[PDB]
Amino acid sequence: ETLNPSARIMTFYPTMEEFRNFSRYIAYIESQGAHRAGLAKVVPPKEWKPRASYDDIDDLVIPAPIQQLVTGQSGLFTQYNIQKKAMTVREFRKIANSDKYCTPRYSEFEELERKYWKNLTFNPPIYGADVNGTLYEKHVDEWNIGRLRTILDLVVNTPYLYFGMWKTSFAWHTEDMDLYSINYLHFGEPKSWYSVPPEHGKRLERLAKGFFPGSAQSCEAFLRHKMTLISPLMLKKYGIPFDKVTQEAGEFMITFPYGYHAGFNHGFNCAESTNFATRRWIEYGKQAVLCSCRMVKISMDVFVRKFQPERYKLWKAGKDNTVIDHTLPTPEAAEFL
Ligand SMILES: [Zn+2]
Ligand SMILES: [Zn+2]
Repeated sequence: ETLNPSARIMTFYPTMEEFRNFSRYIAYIESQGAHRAGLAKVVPPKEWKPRASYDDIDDLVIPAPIQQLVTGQSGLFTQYNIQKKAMTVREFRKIANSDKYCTPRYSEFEELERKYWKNLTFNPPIYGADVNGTLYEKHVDEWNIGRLRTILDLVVNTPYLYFGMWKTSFAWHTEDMDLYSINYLHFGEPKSWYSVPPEHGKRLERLAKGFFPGSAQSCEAFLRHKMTLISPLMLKKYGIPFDKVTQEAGEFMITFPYGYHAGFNHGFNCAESTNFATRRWIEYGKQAVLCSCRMVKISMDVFVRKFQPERYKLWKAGKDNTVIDHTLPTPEAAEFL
């Protein structure tokens, strides 16, 4: 509780030596209380690059671009997807940068954030989302989203590319199975993020359930449909604590177990993402409320038998009454504490 009491989004600048061990660095940022915010930024060493150039990806296929139709008013919105036929990065970039879809003129991020929440429902953009693949070169061993080699490998552990344009969005959600996530912004215009501290996650859900009663009756985890957009002003009006951060090209974002996040793309960009885990996630995975209507489901037995043997028979019987302390860092953070 003494580390990051404010539960603000923290930014880290590892050296090349510190950067070489992924899992150890996550253990480090947790010892500093980075997890309390639910979101952290890692700016890698200047010399590190996962690929020499991105000039050879014009004919990369985006199998399922999605047109994002948003409906709503007064800070509350629902986003509907319209799957379009496959398109190439070249075709996507032409559309992203055209007069119809390009980023508007602005001076400060605050002005662009205002234009986003003002025009979210107009001129629906296209998101080249969830493309199976990696933009990492084969020889890259540091922070390779393709091969993190965390405890999740015991199994959602494959990489996805997201090609964004101005105003494309990701709705409020937590990772599948309340897992961790890593997001690398390969190139292009920034990506803005909002996060709710895991310790206040239940407050967001209670607010979401109050505003979408129909959705709440149909599903016990309706936010996992990733359709719900709620503005910072609406979170402020209902006392939901949150923080905001802008991710720029060449920066990593780490999301933590039960860390609610949302956000939007400033313009044409490309991000790579995957889920991962630490010993700390096991309890989150066991207690995750899943979409019952409807999805991604990991069997927790293999994790419990290996990392909680003393509790394995107790848990299988439905007697593991363990209550999660969101402020506690991962056990692997011991060497830093
Ligand atoms: Zn996410
Ligand atoms: Zn559902």
